[PDB]
Amino acid sequence: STLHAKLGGAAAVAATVDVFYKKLMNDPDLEPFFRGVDMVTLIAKQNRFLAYAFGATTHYHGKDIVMGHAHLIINRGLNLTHFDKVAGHFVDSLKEMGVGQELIDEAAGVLIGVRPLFDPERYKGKV
Ligand code: HEM
Repeated sequence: STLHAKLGGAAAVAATVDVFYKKLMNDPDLEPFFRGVDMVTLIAKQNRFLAYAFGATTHYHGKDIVMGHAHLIINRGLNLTHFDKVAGHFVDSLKEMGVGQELIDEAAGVLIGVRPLFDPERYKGKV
């Protein structure tokens, strides 16, 4: 079924995005990566992140994740600890919204699958 049906309805989708967004902005270890990023881009990012975790995207693959984040890994020290914190905030958001365990596991499997793309050892020319 649709993404919004899985997650409790359209209202719940936007609520989940807000929970997840606020967790990132309120985490002192992650907020600096969002400095200077306009809010429309950020809200769109969170929506696509959520859609991707549940296989609701169609034109977004690992290579797109790398091309979208490579500058942070190379020029801003983005690393696996940051990835694991973002991923933890995401599943915490799902739990806080009353999302069940089967959907949590599915999202976790996706996130674990793309974690290796945030390994800085895979990139050259870093700070
Ligand atoms: C599963 C891992 C991730 C996925 C699927 C994902 C998804 C996305 C998407 C879809 C965008 C496009 C935003 C847009 O143009 O509207 C984006 C950009 C961005 N992501 Fe992620 N993200 C992930 C991990 C992370 C992590 C760990 C961070 C650390 C803070 C992060 C920070 C950012 C930033 C700062 C941008 C904007 C870059 C810019 O526009 O200059 N992302 N991400």
